Amino acid sequence: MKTNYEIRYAAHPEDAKSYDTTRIRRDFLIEKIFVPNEVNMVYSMYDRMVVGGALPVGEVLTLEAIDPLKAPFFLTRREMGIYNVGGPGIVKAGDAEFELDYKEALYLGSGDRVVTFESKDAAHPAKFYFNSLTAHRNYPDRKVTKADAVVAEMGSLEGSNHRNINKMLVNQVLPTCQLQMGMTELAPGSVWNTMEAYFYFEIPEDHAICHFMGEVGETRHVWMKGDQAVLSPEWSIHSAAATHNYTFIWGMGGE
Amino acid sequence: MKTNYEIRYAAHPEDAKSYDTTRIRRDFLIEKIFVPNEVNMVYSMYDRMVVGGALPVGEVLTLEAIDPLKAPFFLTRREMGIYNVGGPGIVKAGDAEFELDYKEALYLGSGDRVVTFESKDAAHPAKFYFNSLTAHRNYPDRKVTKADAVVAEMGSLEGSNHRNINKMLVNQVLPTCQLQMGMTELAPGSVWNTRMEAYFYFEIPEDHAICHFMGEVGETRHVWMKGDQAVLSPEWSIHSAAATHNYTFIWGMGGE
Repeated sequence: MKTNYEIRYAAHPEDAKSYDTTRIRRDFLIEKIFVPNEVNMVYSMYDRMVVGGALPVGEVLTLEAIDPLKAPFFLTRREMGIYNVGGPGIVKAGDAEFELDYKEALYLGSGDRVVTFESKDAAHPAKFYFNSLTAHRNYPDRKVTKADAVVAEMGSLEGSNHRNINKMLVNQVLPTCQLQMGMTELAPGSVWNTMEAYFYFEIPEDHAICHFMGEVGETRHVWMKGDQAVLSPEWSIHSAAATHNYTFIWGMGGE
Repeated sequence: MKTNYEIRYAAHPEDAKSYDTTRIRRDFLIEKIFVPNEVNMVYSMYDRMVVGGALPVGEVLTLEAIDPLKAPFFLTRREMGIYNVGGPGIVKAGDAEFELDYKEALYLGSGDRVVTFESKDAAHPAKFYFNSLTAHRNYPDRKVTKADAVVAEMGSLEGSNHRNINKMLVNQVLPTCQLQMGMTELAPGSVWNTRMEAYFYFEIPEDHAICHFMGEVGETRHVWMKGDQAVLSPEWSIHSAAATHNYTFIWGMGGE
C-alpha cells in the first residue's frame, strides 16, 4: 500500500500558448495512474478536481486523506465517481459494499467513511479510475452501469467518429453536488471524438491518441497511451484522434 | 494570365520548436494553389522544390521562368511532375502535347521548352498541381496513369488508414534525376495518411479538414488544412496526417 499525489496549478490561456511539448506533458498529461498496490492522484487547481487510479494486486488499498484535503477522511466533504476498467473488483465505503466489473461505475457521497479498493482475483486485477470534487452536502451512493445510462449515438463511418455516449453519473440519472461523469465508446474504424478530465482505454498498447487542447486558432496537442488521463481547462478545446478506436471516460465539475 | 511566386526559406528544428500557429501556417502551409488564370508557385529552400498550381479558365497559361530560376526557361535545368486534379486538360511542352484527365500525371524532363496549361472546357476547368526539382540531365517525358502505377494496398479499417498507394512518377516506372511523386487514396472511413516532402490534399468535402502533423519526434505540432492546399515537410519533420473525412493526397520528394 502506498499513496502518491501531486498538486498541479491552473494556467492562463495567454501563457499556455507558449508551452513546449515537455511543459504540456508535465502540466496536463497524467501518465502514472495504475501501479500495483498504489493509489496515484493528481490534485488539480482547476476546480480542485482529484484525478486518480488504484490497482489492487493481492492487497486491499485504502483511499487516504491526502494533505491538501485538510480532512480526516477523503470523502469528509467530497464526492467521487469511480469506474472499473480492469478485472472484477469490490469498493467498500463504511459498511456499504459494491461489486464493480469492467466498465461499471459508482458514485460515493460525502461522509466520514473509510473507502477501500480490492480485486476479486490478483491475476485479473481491478483498475479503478476516479474523479473527485468538493461536496458541501451528502447525496446517496449509487452503482451505475451502461444499463442505467442515457445513451446517445453520434457520428458516422464517413467522419470516422461513430460512437455511443453513455451518460452515467449525470444529473438525469442521480443527484450529485457538482461531479458529472460518463463513458464514450468509438465504433471499430472510428478514431475521432468530435474543466474536464479525459481518460482513454480499451486501445491496444502499440496505438496512440492525439488529444487536442488550446484555444481555437492556436491549437496544440499531446500524444497519449491507453490508461492515461489528461486535464482539459475551461478555456481549452478537447478533441481527440487516435490511431485505433478506443473508449474514454469524461468527468467535470464547477459551473 | 498572371504568375505569382514567393521564396520560402528553410528552418532549423531548434528554431521551429518556438514557432506559434501563425508562423507555422505562414512558412509551411500553401493555401492558395488554384486561382482562375493564375499560376501560383512556392520556391522552397528545402531542396529547391517548386510547388505550384495552374487553373486555366478560358485562357492558355504559360509556365514562366521566375527570377529565382535564373534561366531562360522554367525547365532549362529542371524536371517536373504534373497531376491534373480537375476536369480534362492539355499540357504542351515544346511540340509535345499531352492530354491529362482527372488523377493522371505527367513527367517533363529538362530542356529549353515552353510549357503551357489549358482546359478543354472552361466550365469544367483543369487543375494542374506540380512539383519541380533541379535536373542535371534530360530524361524522356512520360504520361503515367493509375493503370501504369506500381500499386500497393496498405492499412486497414481498424487503423482508419486503409489506402492504395499509387507509385506513379517513381524509379520503378521511369527514370528521373531526383523527383519522385505518387498519389495515395484513402478508403471511406479511413483518415490517416501513414527527406523533404510536399503533400497536397484533395477529393475531400469543403466542410472537412486535414490535421497535418509536423515537427521532430517528441516535439510535434500540427497545421489545419483544407482541400486543394499543400504543405512542406522538412527532412527533420514527421509527416503523418489525420483528416475528418477520407481524401486523396499527392506526395513529391527529391534529395538523397
